[PDB]
Amino acid sequence: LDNGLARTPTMGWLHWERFMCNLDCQEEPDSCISEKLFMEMAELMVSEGWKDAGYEYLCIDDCWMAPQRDSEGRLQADPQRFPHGIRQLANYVHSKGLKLGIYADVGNKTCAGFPGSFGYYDIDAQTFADWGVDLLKFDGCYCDSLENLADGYKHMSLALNRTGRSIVYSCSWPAYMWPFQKPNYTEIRQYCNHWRNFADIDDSWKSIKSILDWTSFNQERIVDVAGPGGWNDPDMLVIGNFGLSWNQQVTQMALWAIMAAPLFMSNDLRHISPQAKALLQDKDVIAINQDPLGKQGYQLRQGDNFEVWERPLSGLAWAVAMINRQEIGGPRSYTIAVASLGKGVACNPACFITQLLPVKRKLGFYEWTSRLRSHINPTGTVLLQLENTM
Amino acid sequence: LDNGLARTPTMGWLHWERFMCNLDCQEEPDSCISEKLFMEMAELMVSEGWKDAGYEYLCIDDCWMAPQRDSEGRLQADPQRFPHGIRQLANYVHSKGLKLGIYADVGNKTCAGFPGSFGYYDIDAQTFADWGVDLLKFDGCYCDSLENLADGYKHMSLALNRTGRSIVYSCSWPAYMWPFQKPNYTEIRQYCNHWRNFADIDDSWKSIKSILDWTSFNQERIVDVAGPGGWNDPDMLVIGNFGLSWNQQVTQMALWAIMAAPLFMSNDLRHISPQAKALLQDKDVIAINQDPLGKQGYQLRQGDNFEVWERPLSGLAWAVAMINRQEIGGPRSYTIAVASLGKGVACNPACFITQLLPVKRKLGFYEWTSRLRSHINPTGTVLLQLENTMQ
Ligand SMILES: *[C@@H]1O[C@H](CO)[C@@H](O[C@@H]2O[C@H](CO)[C@@H](O[C@@H]3O[C@H](CO)[C@@H](O)[C@H](O[C@H]4O[C@H](CO)[C@@H](O)[C@H](O)[C@@H]4O)[C@@H]3O)[C@H](O)[C@H]2NC(C)=O)[C@H](O[C@@H]2O[C@@H](C)[C@@H](O)[C@@H](O)[C@@H]2O)[C@H]1NC(C)=O
Ligand SMILES: *[C@@H]1O[C@H](CO)[C@@H](O[C@@H]2O[C@H](CO)[C@@H](O[C@@H]3O[C@H](CO)[C@@H](O)[C@H](O[C@H]4O[C@H](CO)[C@@H](O)[C@H](O)[C@@H]4O)[C@@H]3O)[C@H](O)[C@H]2NC(C)=O)[C@H](O)[C@H]1NC(C)=O
Ligand SMILES: *[C@@H]1O[C@H](CO)[C@@H](O[C@@H]2O[C@H](CO)[C@@H](O[C@@H]3O[C@H](CO)[C@@H](O)[C@H](O[C@H]4O[C@H](CO)[C@@H](O)[C@H](O)[C@@H]4O)[C@@H]3O)[C@H](O)[C@H]2NC(C)=O)[C@H](O)[C@H]1NC(C)=O
Ligand SMILES: *[C@@H]1O[C@H](CO)[C@@H](O[C@@H]2O[C@H](CO)[C@@H](O[C@@H]3O[C@H](CO)[C@@H](O)[C@H](O)[C@@H]3O)[C@H](O)[C@H]2NC(C)=O)[C@H](O)[C@H]1NC(C)=O
Ligand SMILES: CC(=O)N[C@@H]1[C@@H](O)[C@@H](O)[C@@H](CO)O[C@@H]1O
Ligand SMILES: CC(=O)N[C@@H]1[C@@H](O)[C@@H](O)[C@@H](CO)O[C@@H]1O
Ligand SMILES: *[C@@H]1O[C@H](CO)[C@@H](O)[C@H](O)[C@H]1NC(C)=O
Ligand SMILES: *[C@@H]1O[C@H](CO)[C@@H](O)[C@H](O)[C@H]1NC(C)=O
Repeated sequence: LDNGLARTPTMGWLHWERFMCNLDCQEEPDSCISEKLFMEMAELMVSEGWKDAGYEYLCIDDCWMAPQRDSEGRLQADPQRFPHGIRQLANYVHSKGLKLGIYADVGNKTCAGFPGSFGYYDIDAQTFADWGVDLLKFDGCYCDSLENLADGYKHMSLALNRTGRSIVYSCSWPAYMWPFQKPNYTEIRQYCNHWRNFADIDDSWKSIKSILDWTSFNQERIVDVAGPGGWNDPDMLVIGNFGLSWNQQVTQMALWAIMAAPLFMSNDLRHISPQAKALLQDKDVIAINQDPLGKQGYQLRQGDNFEVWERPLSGLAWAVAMINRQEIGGPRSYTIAVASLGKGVACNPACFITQLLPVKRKLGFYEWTSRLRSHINPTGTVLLQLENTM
Repeated sequence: LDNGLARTPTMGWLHWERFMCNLDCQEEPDSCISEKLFMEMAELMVSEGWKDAGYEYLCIDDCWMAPQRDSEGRLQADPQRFPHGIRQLANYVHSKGLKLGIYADVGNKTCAGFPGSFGYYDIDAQTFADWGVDLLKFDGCYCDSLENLADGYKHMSLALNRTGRSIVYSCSWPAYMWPFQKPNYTEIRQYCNHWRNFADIDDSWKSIKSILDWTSFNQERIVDVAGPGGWNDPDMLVIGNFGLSWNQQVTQMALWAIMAAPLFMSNDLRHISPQAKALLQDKDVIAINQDPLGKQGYQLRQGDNFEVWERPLSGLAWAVAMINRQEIGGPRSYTIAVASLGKGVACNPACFITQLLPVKRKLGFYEWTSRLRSHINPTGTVLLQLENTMQ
């Protein structure tokens, strides 16, 4: 989408995976979906270095709305949970140097069953712009046909444009299409800054494997379409929650960098481990994700329960991820000829290799004919950066 | 098996899950299956408090053997990886106050393809006894029929008995019957100290869930036969490795205590986190597992992605485990009437409830009519010990 936004993948925080649709502020006031939750997250995004690392979008997912529209046909923030309204939340967020994201749905209801934007695209778009919203995640539930789905996504894109406000537009468009038809990513890119392709992530290694496997299986359809202003979205970072081993967390961070994915944390910034914080704020890995060239990486090869992925970077640099998918035993050795990397030009005539994950370490120079040996933990990943010597 | 052994579930270390069948001592001398690996683990079992916690059997799994039997028809330790032989290793382990376990197979080959014991049961039993072996894990691979399988397990039991040496006998018998024939656990218990029922564990939450779900699905068949000298084996503890989150590790430790499972660690004692070490050495949780009464726990209820398991303990006490199987969101509230716990007698007239996992904390007295409220992390478990107020 040619709105000057998302020239690198969008970085932020999104409540959904960790906090979901919790409406019970009686019993669980510190975890229910309320203005206080987002105000606290915004405070910690500044104070705990998240904004400095590059995470600038604080995003409300589903279950922020009142059950009904007001008498002027506008979406309302829940009166009990957002008593001061979204404008005041937006102003608070902007005062921290952050940006506010919000959620709506192309169909008649949100996926959680709250008011949809069908019949109200212009009104909702203007409401959001008038509130000071900076990002819109636009979901695809309760839409009665794929033609209405596509039309609505295009209408909302133009409606947001007409407001004149800079609003990052996130479309779940192709995710609801894939089961029935192959999406037209050329069309989707014209209207969207990024797009969810596949099923919702959850707090598990299984979920992460399915997203990677779906992405690598379908990489010829989706990789080349991605670029500055338009990204594939494999869903939220779930690092720092409950269901992932340390190695599986390193794997998600590494592969989301390789995939040029938007980096939307979904965790509790109030209660997050030092190690999870360090991984998510890793400047060298974020630098790969944020690389200005914006070429999405891909799976180079798979076999013997290993995978090798790579991503071309600006300045003739390459990022290389090697994943160990064998979930038994100990660290397993993997040897690759560097000549196989970067279409043969990464290390022609030579390259300097630095390991970034699981620990940062310089590995020295490598001639075009040389081989790289690494030991990779089960479900873990080794992430390398290659610098050409020319 | 009525041999005076395994009166509580056997506790120890078993190399298989973490080290497997690594024969490459050229490239990986510190992780290949060798006498050096086991000597290092035995040293650490003493020096890092494992033996004090109860872990006493240092067990060799598959891939210790040379490819051929000797001229007298005996199994041999691999000469390059165990150049000093099994006897000296057994002696070394015995000098630490530890016990040595070893692996063999009822069929023609071990699962990794090395010499099996079919046609050599007496010879192998005699060989192990002579070496000073204290435990035999006896596998069921490469057996042409279930009749031969059962006969071989019975023969080796009797062969071990005739040596006169006390040897804990671990039988994979029923795991190779399932789901083809219905195991008879009264028969199996007569010949074995414990028995693998289900597929090999690996370093994954999927595996742990698979083992728990299999067990709860089959609990009516297997729970009652368990007891002193005869245990169900749901396979190794894989805590301290690579594939489990903290909460999933807590879940394994809690449920293996509930299940009265043998506690065979498979990990690298040279490289294990203080957190993992503390969990595996948790005195209160080990005390539940090792309860003298030896009554295996069971799944009391499941619904809404929650599971409640309970185990009757000695001294009118009960262990209760609550698992959150929803793998999305945050800690989830769960409430249960304490009158539902321990078949209604645990908290009649009252009980004192102490949380043991994920952290230890006294919860206080609960009357028979009261309700217990807990918050449980995704893929995590809350483990409680109930103490009745009669004594
Ligand atoms: C799973 O395996 C176990 C152990 O083998 C079985 O339990 C055994 O069942 C047999 C019956 O087949 C019992 O034998 C009997 O023992 C009593 C002693 O109390 C004898 O009086 C009795 O003798 C009669 O029958 C014999 C037939 O050959 C003759 O020699 C005699 O002349 C006389 O007529 C017979 O020997 C075992 O005592 C019993 N062992 C144990 C440890 O309990 C399981 O059998 C089932 O469960 C048992 C508890 C019992 O209820 C059986 O009736 C059940 O069939 C077996 N389970 C299955 C599903 O087959
Ligand atoms: C609503 O939609 C319209 C129609 O697409 C959209 O107008 C477009 O805006 C973009 C971004 O501002 C314009 O592209 C720019 O063109 C100027 C002049 O040629 C260039 O200076 C810009 O290049 C710089 O910035 C780029 C990043 O955007 C960098 O890639 C580059 O290196 C430079 O630093 C940039 O190419 C585009 O010209 C118009 N298109 C049309 C048809 O007018 C408008 O922005 C949308 N409005 C809202 C509210 O979203
Ligand atoms: C080979 O097989 C034979 C036949 O099974 C086996 O003989 C059995 O050995 C066990 C264990 O030593 C004997 O069990 C003991 O029996 C006596 C009474 O006769 C009891 O005093 C013993 O009590 C101990 O264990 C109790 C557990 O309930 C404790 O409460 C108590 O504190 C004691 O520690 C114990 O029950 C059993 O009598 C014999 N059986 C027969 C028929 O002879 C032998 O051990 C096997 N040999 C090897 C080397 O495996
Ligand atoms: C949101 O819900 C509204 C209301 O139900 C949907 O509008 C309705 O859509 C149906 C079918 O999509 C329309 O039916 C059509 O009627 C014409 C005759 O006029 C007929 O030729 C067609 O074959 C079809 O049966 C219906 O007219 C329309 N009703 C209203 C009140 O507008 C809307 O499509 C839903 N939006 C999404 C995105 O799902
Ligand atoms: C693909 C997609 O957008 N999925 C979304 C998920 O991300 C979340 O927003 C949820 C809210 O109810 O609705 C969906 O299923
Ligand atoms: C059920 C059973 O005994 N499983 C065993 C496993 O625990 C290990 O010993 C392996 C060695 O090759 O062989 C088997 O599959
Ligand atoms: C995809 O969409 C673009 C823009 O609408 C169009 O030019 C192109 O033909 C479409 N591709 C196909 C084959 O559907
Ligand atoms: C082992 O092999 C022999 C010869 O092939 C066969 O007759 C015998 O039944 C086998 N034993 C088992 C336990 O499978």
